[PDB]
Amino acid sequence: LHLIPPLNFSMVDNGIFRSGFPDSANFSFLQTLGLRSIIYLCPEPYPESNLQFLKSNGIRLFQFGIEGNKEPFVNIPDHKIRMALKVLLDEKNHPVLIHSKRGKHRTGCLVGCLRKLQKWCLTSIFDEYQRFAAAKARVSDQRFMEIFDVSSFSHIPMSFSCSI
Repeated sequence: LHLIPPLNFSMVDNGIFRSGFPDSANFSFLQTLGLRSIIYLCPEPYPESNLQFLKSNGIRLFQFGIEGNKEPFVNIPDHKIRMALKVLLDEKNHPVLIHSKRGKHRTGCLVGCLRKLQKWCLTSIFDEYQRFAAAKARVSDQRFMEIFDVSSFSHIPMSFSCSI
């Protein structure tokens, strides 16, 4: 039994995955996903180990650096989540792994905003967010999803989804 998914790994939808920061012990597992893209939500430069894996495997890196603040000093930039959603909604980029450091907060917000576009009720979105964030669930992350304006996205169709 040799495959090690990255921290807090899960399948979000057809072609869409979420996790925390992969390390070299996770690379054999990530190869099984046939990734085209990574959406990386931290500002820090990608380590050389991770860069060599991306290059070797023909994976494109999309970096939308969101500062990692703890409650009650969380202030998620709307523009970075919007730019990341535009990448996520283009099926040419699939399969895509979304990751941050822990796969709980920045990752959880992007996934929750996707669920809002998929017409999930807020309590269902928050329950999924909480399943990953567990004892580190942030009310501010859920408030961000509560007020995120989906108006600019209404036209973008999601025929990729398992949910039509």
